[PDB]
Amino acid sequence: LSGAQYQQHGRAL
Repeated sequence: LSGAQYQQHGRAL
């Protein structure tokens, strides 16, 4: 699995 693009927008983290 690859969960990227969700931790490069810093929408909350």
